[PDB]
Amino acid sequence: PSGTYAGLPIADYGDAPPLSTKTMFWRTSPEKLPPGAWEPAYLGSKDERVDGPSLQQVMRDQLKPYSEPRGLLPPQEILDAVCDAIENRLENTLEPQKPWTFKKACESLDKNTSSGYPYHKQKSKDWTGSAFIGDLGDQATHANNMYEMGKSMRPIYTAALKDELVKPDKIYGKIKKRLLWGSDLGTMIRAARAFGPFCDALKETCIFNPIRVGMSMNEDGPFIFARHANFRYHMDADYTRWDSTQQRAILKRAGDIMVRLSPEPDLARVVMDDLLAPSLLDVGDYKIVVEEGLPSGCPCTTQLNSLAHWILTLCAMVEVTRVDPDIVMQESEFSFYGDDEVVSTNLELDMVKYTMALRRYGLLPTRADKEEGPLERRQTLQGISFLRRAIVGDQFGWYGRLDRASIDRQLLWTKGPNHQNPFETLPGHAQRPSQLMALLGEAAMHGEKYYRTVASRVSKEAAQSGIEMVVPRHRSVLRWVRFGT
Amino acid sequence: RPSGTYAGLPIADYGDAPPLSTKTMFWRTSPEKLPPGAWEPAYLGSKDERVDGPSLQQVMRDQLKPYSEPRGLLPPQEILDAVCDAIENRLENTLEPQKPWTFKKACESLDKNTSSGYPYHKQKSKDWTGSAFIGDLGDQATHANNMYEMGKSMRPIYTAALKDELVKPDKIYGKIKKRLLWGSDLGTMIRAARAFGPFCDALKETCIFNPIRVGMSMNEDGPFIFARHANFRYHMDADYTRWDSTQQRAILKRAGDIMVRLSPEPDLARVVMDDLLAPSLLDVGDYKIVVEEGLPSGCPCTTQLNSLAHWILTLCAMVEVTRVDPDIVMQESEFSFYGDDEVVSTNLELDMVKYTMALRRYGLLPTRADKEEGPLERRQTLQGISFLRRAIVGDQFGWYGRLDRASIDRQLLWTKGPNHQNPFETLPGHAQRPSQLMALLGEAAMHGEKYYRTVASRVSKEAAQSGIEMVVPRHRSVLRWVRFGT
Amino acid sequence: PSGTYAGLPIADYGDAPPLSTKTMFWRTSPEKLPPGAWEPAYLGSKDERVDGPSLQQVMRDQLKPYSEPRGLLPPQEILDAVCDAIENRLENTLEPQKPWTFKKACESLDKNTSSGYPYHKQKSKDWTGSAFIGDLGDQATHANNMYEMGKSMRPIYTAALKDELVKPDKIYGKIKKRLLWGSDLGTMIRAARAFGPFCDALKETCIFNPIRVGMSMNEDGPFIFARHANFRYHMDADYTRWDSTQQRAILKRAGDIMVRLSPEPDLARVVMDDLLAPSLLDVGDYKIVVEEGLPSGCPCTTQLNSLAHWILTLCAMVEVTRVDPDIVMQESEFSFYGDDEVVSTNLELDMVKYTMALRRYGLLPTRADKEEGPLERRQTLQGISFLRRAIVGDQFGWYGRLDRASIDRQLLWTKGPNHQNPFETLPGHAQRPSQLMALLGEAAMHGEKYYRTVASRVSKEAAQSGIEMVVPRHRSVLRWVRFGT
Repeated sequence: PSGTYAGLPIADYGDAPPLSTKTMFWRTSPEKLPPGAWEPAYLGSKDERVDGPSLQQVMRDQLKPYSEPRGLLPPQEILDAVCDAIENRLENTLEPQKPWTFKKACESLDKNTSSGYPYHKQKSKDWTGSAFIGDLGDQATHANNMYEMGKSMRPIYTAALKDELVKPDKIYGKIKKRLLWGSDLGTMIRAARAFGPFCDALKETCIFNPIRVGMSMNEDGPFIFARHANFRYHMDADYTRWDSTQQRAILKRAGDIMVRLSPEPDLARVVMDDLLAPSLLDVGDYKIVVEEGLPSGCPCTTQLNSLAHWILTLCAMVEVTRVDPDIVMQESEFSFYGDDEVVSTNLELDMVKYTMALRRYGLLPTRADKEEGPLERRQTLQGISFLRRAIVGDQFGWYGRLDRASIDRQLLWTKGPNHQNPFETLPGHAQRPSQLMALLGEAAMHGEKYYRTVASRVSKEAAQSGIEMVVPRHRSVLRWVRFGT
Repeated sequence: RPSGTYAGLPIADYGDAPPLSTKTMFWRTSPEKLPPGAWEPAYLGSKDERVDGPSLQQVMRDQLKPYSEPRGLLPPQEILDAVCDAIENRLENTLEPQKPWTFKKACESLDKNTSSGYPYHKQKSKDWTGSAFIGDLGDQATHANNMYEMGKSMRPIYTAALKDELVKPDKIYGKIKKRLLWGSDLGTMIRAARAFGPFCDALKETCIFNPIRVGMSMNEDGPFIFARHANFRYHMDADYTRWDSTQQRAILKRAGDIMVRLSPEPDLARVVMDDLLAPSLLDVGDYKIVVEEGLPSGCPCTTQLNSLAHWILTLCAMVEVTRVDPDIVMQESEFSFYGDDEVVSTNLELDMVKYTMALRRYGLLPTRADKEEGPLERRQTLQGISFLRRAIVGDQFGWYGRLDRASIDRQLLWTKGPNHQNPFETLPGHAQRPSQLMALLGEAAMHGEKYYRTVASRVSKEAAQSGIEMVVPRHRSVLRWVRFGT
Repeated sequence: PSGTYAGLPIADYGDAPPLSTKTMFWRTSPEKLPPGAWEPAYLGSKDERVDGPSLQQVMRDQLKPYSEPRGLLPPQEILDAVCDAIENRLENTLEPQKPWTFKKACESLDKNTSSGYPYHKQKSKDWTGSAFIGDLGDQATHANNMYEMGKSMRPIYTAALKDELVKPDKIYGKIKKRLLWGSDLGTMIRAARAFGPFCDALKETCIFNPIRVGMSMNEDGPFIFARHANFRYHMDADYTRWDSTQQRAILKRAGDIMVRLSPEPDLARVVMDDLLAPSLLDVGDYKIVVEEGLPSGCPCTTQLNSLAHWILTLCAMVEVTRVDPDIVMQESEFSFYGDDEVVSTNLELDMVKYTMALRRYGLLPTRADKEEGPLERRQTLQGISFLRRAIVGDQFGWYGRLDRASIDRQLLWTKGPNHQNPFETLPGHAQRPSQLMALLGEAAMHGEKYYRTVASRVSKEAAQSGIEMVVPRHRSVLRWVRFGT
């Protein structure tokens, strides 16, 4: 077969199961949902709420970017300098690790999610609680032999559509649903082993270096935010379709680093060379080839993507200021989490030329709160968000706070088993407490008035659920929330 | 679909059940002759080299007669209402509110050596990792769990069996009788165990102060329990024939009503409880039949729910006859239930003629113990009544339960081992009977020196040819160990 | 079907999957292997070191001697004399065991190794760190019942060819490759239950009783060899094709002893009687019938085999010396591990008559470690070997030292995943901390000079390497190996 499907080559028939039609989200009251209330994404024909296109269609629209012409590399000379700085920096900061055994590679894998090609099994189905058996034991078995023999395996990605809460517009307007990349089990265990050591280190380092993954918001926010705060100029950028705009060239460079700084370089070189080679994506009707943009199924995926964000940010910064990348790194503080950034700096940076330099790499930043570039840069770290918490400073120090609407949305809905109609209500949801408490916390940070507003809504539910809830005093949470513990 | 009848009951579908077992677990302990009138394992079907008899399938038909017999009468509505509230209060006051059971804890609570039942009919340990169910029993449970959380309903499929146990020779050589077993679907097994395990646990904890003794130790809780009965003048053991099959779903619901209301998840437990009591589906080889009535004895909860009904049926009779409100009867009586097994102790001056009627009128079948005839007798001693198949005995040291010598003797003549076709076949040394062997001494020593010494005869020999050897204890020495423990 | 495979009757169709065309060995340097260097054994039609006969054919070659006319029985009057003596000695040494549970037996098994007939799954594929489930589970259950019930089962042995390093000739001359019998899990656990107590007894008296199975060369060596040194004359006796040349009649004699010292003898009788009954072997296309020779699959067999050995040897000595076997055995110290023997004795033994006896039994000693015989004996314990170690006569006592040439190899080759070409290099190995150490300590005992040339090789084998380890001093490590712990 061959084969132009959604702008991209065809290679084979798809072994993809048909796109999930049911959602995990459940309204907690039966009340008339407030106007403009976020909602579970489009569900398909079956979705009673609206009459939108096929899920198969929605997926096509999502593939569009991955065939849009790639932008230009950063000037080769500068790129070399940044890769090497980022490397050199890590070399000095990252602690050499023990290699990961098949056991720990398999131990690490989320057993609640799908094995993907070809068994498309929920991983738990084949897990002893130590190693993998049966169908998946054997895929893993072989994926391990192959990794140890430094031999190559084409990975097969299975596409999906993220079930999440979205603005009503995404539903009753132009229907949009966000694309996923379900890795296969073989590939997962291979990259697990390959770059699980390196990733680990990076998480232990997540306060000292700019890749933030593994960072505790409450526990690390104050310090990380105080750090950015030492710097004169702050900025946000709001990349849209970051993932599908990545150049594989750059990804190779991030991979170059990851390999170098992983304990089995010889064997990593393969998995990474594998992970980056024109990628096969099963959309159901066909598997297709995607040569560009980020291939996002793998354990290490988000770190490698962060690593590119770093590279890309520096590349422009250095071009613009024209200062040696390591210098900029000592006149700057960075936070990265995939597409998620906060760039702080003492260097006088030209916001026009910076915007121009990235849009030239093919990126699509925007003005974080007014949707327009050049990217403004304020004298105040307050008003940028990171991890959808907003940066805030009082007389005690800095902290990331979740905003009103998000905490509103978290009360209105709750996880549950899969179902087709999201306004349905399950019985007395028992995993409420441990979360419901945190909600209590995060609202304290908005003070008294609002906290009362939540204090009640909390009482309302939790009573008619498990046992009773202690509703602590506003000032008593603030201390548990800000300080501790 | 079908319908149709088998064993006088509508046919709902074809049977997936495997064929009924033709073997037993009881290997004669020794190669000698069996003493005359000796108990022997129940009939093995076609292939029993002991007697010519019908197909096991036939024995099943016999066993299935009662579930199509007309039900007895509901106890006067008012008293029913009255007794259920009184029983609900007792439990409301006596049960430490337990918290909801998770998937994991329910899965953990299952006896993994019994069958999984329909569909796969597999020994449960087979898809068991040590904590979860994988593969086949994985799918069925994980599906069964989802249906629960969501409050959707399932149709339980039960699988029939015939109890393999020692029976009085007469049930083999005269008219053949082997007892009906129900076996729940792992689907229901897990579902009904979330809904009702917290309750069964609660009840379990509360069993020295509550008449439902499911979970008791005869050694530890026996003395207390029995000494508790003796505070009451009159005693009756008033024992039932065909208990399970006489049950009225109507009452069984009231039983269920209570457990649901008393569960950490009423909303969820209700959907599961309705499912159990719904006209039941029993896989009997060739067909699955609709059983509208009696008790659906598959699931975990079952035996608690069963006793709960027995509570409700005894109370109704007492209130119907004495005409004292159910809280006063219960403050004037000590009850002991376990499914069908029962002691009833009360100071109230109950009319035994009038009582039996009410019971029979509810369609129950009480007989004068294994002494034959009445009206049921009442006595002013507790001595002689028995419970969980031990004799209730009282001495200078308090009350206790004493498995009787006839009963001890058989245990000497039979030992459990793998399934096989000939009951008179003997094993080797069988190197795992020290646990069992010890108990026998204990049991014996409570019958005075004469006896224990002649049980010291046998427990000696059968210790020679065995895995290890220890010396036989002194009487007074072991009796103490037996009476006050440990 | 019917009815002749390499000289032996057909009984049924085989179910054995095909033979491994692959090796587990991998080269450590790409450097061209020295002249006359051992290599993994031949791997058939896809093997590239030569074009030779089918593995099928090679195995037929291995099966030839099972059909050979058996040798003769020792004189009845000498046979019982010994056997009754051996048992009485065990009886005077062995601490009585308590019966092995299913639970215990299921634990014993080498979990990393094929299930045999009929699933042919590696055991690990079905275990829970706990018990066998699924397939093997059921198999394990059934057999256990047939045990307790004292009913019988027909073992179904699977045939294979040992992947090992061999003298290069055995690839480029007359291709040979050693036969293995895979037992079936049923017989496995069944024999484990029946005969595990006995083997355990043997384990814990392997210094006082000639059957050294389970011994530690390092911990137990210095005192086993010390007992040997207490005697005037010592002898290699080196046997060709032990297992093939065996006589079931004697295997039954050792069977009888074993069964006599088992906690549950009646249960054990059966298992033995099966083990010893004409063995059914699964050779791929067909199952055939092996009436003679030692059937080697299950647990037990190695102790069974040594026990036979014990008998055969003790026979020759009584045969020749004319002396009551109690006196022989009290003017002598034996060491048997399978076919590996060492016989120390004070009795003047007529070497001509003695050898003759063994051959008459249908045995096949070669010359100690030279060519042609009459077998020969020395006045010194040095020069003899056992468990592939040269016995050494040191001021600190006696020991086992792995020879120079054996070391060179363990440095030349590394075990890895199964592959097609033995000559490839295992891309930047990890697992050597334990194995590297041991060989560094092996070389310790060969003097200060030899240790140096080794140290260096160890180190460039620690070049592209998982752990950046020290070379400890010679003196230090030599202290470490000899003395322990």
